[PDB]
Amino acid sequence: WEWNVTWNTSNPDFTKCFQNTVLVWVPCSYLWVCFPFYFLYLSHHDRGYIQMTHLNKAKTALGFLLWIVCWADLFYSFWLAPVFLVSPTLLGITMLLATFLIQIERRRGVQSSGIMLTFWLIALLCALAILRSKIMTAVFRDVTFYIYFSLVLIQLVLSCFSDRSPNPCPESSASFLSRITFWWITGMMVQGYRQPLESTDLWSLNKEDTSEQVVPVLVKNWKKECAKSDPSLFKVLYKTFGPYFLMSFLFKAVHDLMMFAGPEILKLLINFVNDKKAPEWQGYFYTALLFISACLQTLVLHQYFHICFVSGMRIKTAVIGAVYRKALVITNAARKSSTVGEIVNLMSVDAQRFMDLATYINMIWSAPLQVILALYLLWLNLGPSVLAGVAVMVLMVPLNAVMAMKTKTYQVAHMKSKDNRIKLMNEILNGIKVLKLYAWELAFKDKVLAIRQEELKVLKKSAYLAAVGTFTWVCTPFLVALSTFAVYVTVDENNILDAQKAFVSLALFNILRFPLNILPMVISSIVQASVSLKRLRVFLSHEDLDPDSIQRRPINSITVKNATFTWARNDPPTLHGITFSVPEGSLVAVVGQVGCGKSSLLSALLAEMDKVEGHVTVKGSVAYVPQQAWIQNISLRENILFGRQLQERYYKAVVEACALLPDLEILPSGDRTEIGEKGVNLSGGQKQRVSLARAVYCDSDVYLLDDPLSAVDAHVGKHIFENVIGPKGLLKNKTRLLVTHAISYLPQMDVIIVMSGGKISEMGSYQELLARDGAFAEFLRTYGQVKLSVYWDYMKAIGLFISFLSIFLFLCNHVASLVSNYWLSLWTDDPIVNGTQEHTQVRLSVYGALGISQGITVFGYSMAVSIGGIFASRRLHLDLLHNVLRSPISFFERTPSGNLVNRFSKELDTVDSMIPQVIKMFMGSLFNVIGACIIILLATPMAAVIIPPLGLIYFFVQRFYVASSRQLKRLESVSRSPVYSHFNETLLGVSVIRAFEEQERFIRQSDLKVDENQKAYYPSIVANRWLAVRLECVGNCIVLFASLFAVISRHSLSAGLVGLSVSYSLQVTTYLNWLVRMSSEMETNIVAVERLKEYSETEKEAPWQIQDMAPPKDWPQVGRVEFRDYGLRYDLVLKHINVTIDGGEKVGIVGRTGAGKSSLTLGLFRIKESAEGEIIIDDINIAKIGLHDLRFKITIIPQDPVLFSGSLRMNLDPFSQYSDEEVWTSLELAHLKGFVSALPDKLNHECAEGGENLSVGQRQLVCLARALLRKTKILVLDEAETDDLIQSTIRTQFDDCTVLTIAHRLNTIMDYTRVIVLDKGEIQEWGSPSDLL
Ligand SMILES: COc1ccc(CCN(C)CCC[C@@](C#N)(c2ccc(OC)c(OC)c2)C(C)C)cc1OC
Ligand SMILES: N[C@@H](CCC(=O)N[C@@H](CS)C(=O)NCC(=O)O)C(=O)O
Repeated sequence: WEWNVTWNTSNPDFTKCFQNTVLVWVPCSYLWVCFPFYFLYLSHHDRGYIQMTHLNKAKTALGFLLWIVCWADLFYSFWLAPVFLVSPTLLGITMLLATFLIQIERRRGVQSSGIMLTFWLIALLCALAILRSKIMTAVFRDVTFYIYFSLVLIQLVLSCFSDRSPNPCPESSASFLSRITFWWITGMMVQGYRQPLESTDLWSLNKEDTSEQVVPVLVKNWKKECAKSDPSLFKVLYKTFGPYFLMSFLFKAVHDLMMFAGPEILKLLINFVNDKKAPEWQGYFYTALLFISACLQTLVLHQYFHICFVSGMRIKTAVIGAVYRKALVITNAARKSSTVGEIVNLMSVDAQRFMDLATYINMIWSAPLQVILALYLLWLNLGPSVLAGVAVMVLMVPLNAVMAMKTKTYQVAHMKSKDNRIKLMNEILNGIKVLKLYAWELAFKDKVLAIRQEELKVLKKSAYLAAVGTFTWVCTPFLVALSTFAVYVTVDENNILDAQKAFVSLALFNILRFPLNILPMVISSIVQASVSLKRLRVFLSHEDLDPDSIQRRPINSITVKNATFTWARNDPPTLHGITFSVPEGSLVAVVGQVGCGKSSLLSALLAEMDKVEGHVTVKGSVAYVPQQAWIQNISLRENILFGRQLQERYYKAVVEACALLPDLEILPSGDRTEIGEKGVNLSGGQKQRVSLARAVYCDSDVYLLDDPLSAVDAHVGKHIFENVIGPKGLLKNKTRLLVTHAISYLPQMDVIIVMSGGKISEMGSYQELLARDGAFAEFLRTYGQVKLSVYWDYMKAIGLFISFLSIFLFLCNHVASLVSNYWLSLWTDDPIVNGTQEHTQVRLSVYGALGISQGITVFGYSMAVSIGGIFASRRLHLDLLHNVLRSPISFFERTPSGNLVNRFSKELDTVDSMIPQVIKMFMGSLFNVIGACIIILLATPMAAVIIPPLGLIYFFVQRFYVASSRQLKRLESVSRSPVYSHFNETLLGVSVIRAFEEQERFIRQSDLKVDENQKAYYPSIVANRWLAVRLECVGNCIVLFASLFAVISRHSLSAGLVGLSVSYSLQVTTYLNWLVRMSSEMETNIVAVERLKEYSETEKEAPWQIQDMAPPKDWPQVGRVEFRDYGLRYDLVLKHINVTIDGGEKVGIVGRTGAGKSSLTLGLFRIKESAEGEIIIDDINIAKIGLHDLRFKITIIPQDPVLFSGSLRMNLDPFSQYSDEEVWTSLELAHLKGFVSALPDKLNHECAEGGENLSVGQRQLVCLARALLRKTKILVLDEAETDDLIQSTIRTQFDDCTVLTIAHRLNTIMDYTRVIVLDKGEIQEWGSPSDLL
């Protein structure tokens, strides 16, 4: 080895000894160090054995022949040089290890082989080097090498094909090349462009990713760790997911080391360029090396991502699964400790935090390592001056720190300021009819605007924080570079800033940019994950229930002796010393007062109570009808079935026996209707009916009916007891325990267990208990792509001047950056007078001025983008609110309130917060790519020949990502929420799930939900890997071509130009894929603006204020109403209505269900436009008057008064127009003075959502107080305990005003003269009640 023939000549030939020693030791050596390690994977991971195929044999036979050929050399050598003995034998032995390895890989089920691929690639390269040397030298031993090389090449080609297997995910059967390049998703991508992606096209999860495989291992590990007893969830997580984290650590270390090869090869290239008389091949070598290294880096890095992402995926699944399982075992006290919302948060935000932390968790050690290595390299280049740059990095430690903290604070406040608003919006939509009737649209618009501006103040304050953060991501490279260069050129004048010591350092600064700024974000995520992990450990350490506590003996039916139960370990017993024996097929009624311990008995028989002592021996399956009915959001049929085979005869015998036939009839789809909170709401009695029907269908032997007939009416209850619970019903032979407080069915009960204060008190049969005359007698005596129009709409909303100013400013940003780097290039070309440069001070001052301009410009650009973001959020929210409030009630009843809450919450969150960040990051990446291309073209114009093809590839890749990822990011969004919804419903009915022993069914359903979510999410991140590989293969191609065209034109190119072009090419690699990632996020985000602007063109109400034909101040002079041929369209509910209600004449409206009674009120307030009618009050037409005017001059007391959150005064007078004396007088006149004076807050009593704290009677009287305070001559009443009071009050002082009354009760209407009867919209009778009879 000497430089004359290897380095300093125009023919870069390796020496003969080097060829025969190191080039052969490299590949053989690779297999020798990997072989042992590879048994670990081959053994721990198995998939069966592959069959006997031609490919596998072809590879094995060539391995045998290759070994022979290599040993044939030893034979000829045996037939002087020491290397002619050891090298052939070593090659033969490693070759014998290669063929044995494909053999064992066949045995262990490895279709492709990465180890048997990289090894052949390394051998091929070594053979290629020797080959070129041997063909340049020119029979005896050469022909053996040609045979060796041809066999190695054919072996390498064979090793690429994937063997036979021993919508499945293609990753399982993908080859090594397809796995590293992520080609197995490519087809999906093109599919995602050709046709829309549904959940049916998503591949089945890998077996190792399915919930039923990951959750168990975590469950067993956690049980083992908690059995060893303080529990540590971190150790459990480590023990479960260690291999993935270690693999990610290895890949991140490799990437860390390989990303700094770029600057070293750039330094070598700059030395090559500035030094002429150097062999040209050295140049083309360096570029090639750089490209190769870069390629390797990206591959490694993306593998490092995949594992991490996969790991996070698995972790999320495990956590969710574990939580679900823990939800089914925890005692009642433990669930009372943490609210249902907090457990759902454990499922959602903690798991999401873990999965999104796993992406950058490894930077907690990579970033310090990257920083230390980069500082070492800079110290090699610059010297001690690098310390100054370190100072800037140190100066970036606190700022980022406080920045992070401040952001969190703002975010938290933002969250709060949003939640209230959403709650208020939830009150506006649920109660919009009342607001329209009372014309309170403007008041609640003002309230929502106030809360929104409170949120916008926090958003504006966080705009500055985000601008500071953007600055620390754009000027961190220059902030370090300017300091280091200034110190370097100032401390000693002999320090020359050549291209090697400037642009290599600049590339190092660009590298240092990421780790420095991501370390604070990683720390913040680690703290936010520490709190979530503490919550997860708190939940998973909660006490477990003992099914053993209750003896569940398969088929004296229920046995309890001396059993005392508790609701908590330290709380006193609720059931003291209970004993009773319920025989098989007997009806037992629990009897007591409120708080006696009746429901506690049924809870204790289900192992829900904490048994401090006793013995319970419930025999056979138990069907529980809880007091609070638990309804699944599935259809009513599946609610009754409860995951059981449908039997048409048994189902149709159960449904009517519960008297569910009328309920089925009223419901739209029958029994297929979607009952539950999300679907159609059901009355309490109907919910009890569904619960009882589910229990009866379940066909258990023991039934625990905790007050099944509380909410059903007396006739319905008696019918139910006759056909279901009674001795002649459906459950005649079933052991039925019924908790009741109704005597009507007591004599039919076989055994009555009457108790008092949680103690058995003389149980017995009804007649015997009555004869005894004791406790029971006492008890009885008790009583496509988004269009550019939406982008332009956001541009208009963001502020046209703001948008164009931001574009111009950030153009100045990138122009300043490019000019600063070109100025540095000119500075590096400066001649050196003696040991000093010509003009260093001037160039340094210009560099600093350009950089300070760039810093203030990025500050201003981020500031302006965020300011425009808050501007657009304000305008879009205001327009959405105005459109929603001005829209008719028909729109509200048509569109589900879920979509309106979606608009007001998630679209607003996307528009106001993350759209501006997406815009900033996308613009930055796009112009970084543009500037890199501009610099490459300026340095090497010929490189334009690479612009089309690569660009074409980019375009193609972009398309195949943008069309596909969105579809995968939509299917994720629709699949994540069901997982928590299911959990929430499970959390609500844990007792029902336990009682019916259907825990495994719900566990499997949760597994399926999480599996669907992961089937949506895994392609989402694999698509990111695929796009990143594709585009960092283009940016690597950009690096190679810029480097190659700089080497080709090295004579006309200065070293500074080469360094500048190569550094910008290095950074465009990272910037290019993020450009497309951001573009996809922008496309997904602008659909939010589209959704916000949807109701802007829908049909709106008539104008609230006309102001051309406004009525006088006293519009209802006497209150003379005249329906002149009124016809309401919603074929005609109201038709042929010609009636006249005189001023101050009491008139009521009577009719059956389906008549136009209520619709008539909607005619008065113009809720629905008159299809044909001329309602005129006094001498003024209603249709001509603006809505607000008439809605203010007419008052309505609806069926259910809607009390809004806030003070009572804001309920009575939202506008605060009426004085306090008027409010007090109206409240006194509403029989409410005594109560309203009782609240400590006086008139400012904070009533909750819907007035839950207030009683129904009080809310009704508050609505009456509203009507009385309005002091209008026309009043409408909608009648359904306090009836005597409200009727008297409406008959007390409103005799002066004209009152219409729609009452379902004839008793009240009889008092009112001039009754109007509506049969089917027609006026059946028009006259006084005296003429009625
Ligand atoms: C590409 O230019 C920019 C990059 C980042 C920023 C700051 C935006 N901040 C929210 C920080 C983003 C941080 C981050 C993300 N997401 C990021 C995005 C894009 C990046 O450049 C390709 C990046 O590397 C510098 C980091 C990390 C966490 C992956 C502004 C930029 O320009 C205005
Ligand atoms: N050179 C950086 C690259 C890290 C990187 O790619 N950053 C962002 C994108 S520029 C990322 O992690 N991407 C996550 C994703 O795939 O969504 C390093 O030090 O790892």
